[PDB]
Amino acid sequence: EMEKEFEQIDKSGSWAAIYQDIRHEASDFPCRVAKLPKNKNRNRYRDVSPFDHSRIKLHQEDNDYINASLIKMEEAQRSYILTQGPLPNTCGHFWEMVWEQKSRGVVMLNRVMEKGSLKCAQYWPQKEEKEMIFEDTNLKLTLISEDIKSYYTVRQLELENLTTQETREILHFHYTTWPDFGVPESPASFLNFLFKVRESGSLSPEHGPVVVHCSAGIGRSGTFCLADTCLLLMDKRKDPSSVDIKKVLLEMRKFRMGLIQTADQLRFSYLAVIEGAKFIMGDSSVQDQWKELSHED
Ligand SMILES: O=C(O)COc1c(Br)csc1C(=O)O
Repeated sequence: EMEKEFEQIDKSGSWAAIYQDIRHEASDFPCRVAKLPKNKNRNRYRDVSPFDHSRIKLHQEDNDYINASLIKMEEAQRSYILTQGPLPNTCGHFWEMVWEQKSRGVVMLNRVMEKGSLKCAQYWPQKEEKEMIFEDTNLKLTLISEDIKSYYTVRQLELENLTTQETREILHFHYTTWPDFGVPESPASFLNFLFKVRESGSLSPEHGPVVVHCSAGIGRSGTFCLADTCLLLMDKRKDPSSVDIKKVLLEMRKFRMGLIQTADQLRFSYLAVIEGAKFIMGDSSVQDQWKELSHED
């Protein structure tokens, strides 16, 4: 029982210990391709790399490397692609990945600039009249519309494969108030955002895996995915007590290193899941409440 465990950890204030225990037990697989000299400029962080076994391969003979991992949650039956914020030279690769993997949604949990630094390249058009063309991957990206809320923006984009001229609508979910190595304002604002992504159908199994990223693609992104998977597990069995949050995080860490970067992000994951469980078990009204408490208007 997560709610009981939560109260127990909070009482003894031992979140740091619990979190470090997960780190100690976390899987360790090679990241040789990511460490190849030719890919040095394709990585934003020297200490954050995708494992070779779960890395996303670009469909090109030249260089198929991109700092992105496929987190395939067998039991939950849902997959996510976690990646770093695209660099000025990997935006073409980023969209190539979105196209090849047939993703319908992209979840961004960081701002382009945080604490005075550029944590992510401006990989999407900010104005309808100024579309983007990635010559290296022969793709065109156009902003179709955007719905701006107080702490998050949802954009509708049109991605076109210039080679075949095929077109696809990509939904962009941009959470703009989640601090690096931080946590959301409240479980309410986080769940409100998560359900926005869910209600878009971007997580449907008929689409490719949703792409999730922050700056490094493990802290904030890890928190997002853990919460979602836990709620999904719980939902499939309609049994909140059947989910072991720590166990699921460890499973996720088999696919990408360092998912969830601080003990508080872990603690926030519990909070989010516990609160989200209310909706899963039939309390439809809580959704309206989260929307109100989030102050998105
Ligand atoms: O997402 C997070 O909470 C932390 O991710 C980050 C990691 Br790993 C290294 S730097 C960095 C950042 O956001 O600058």
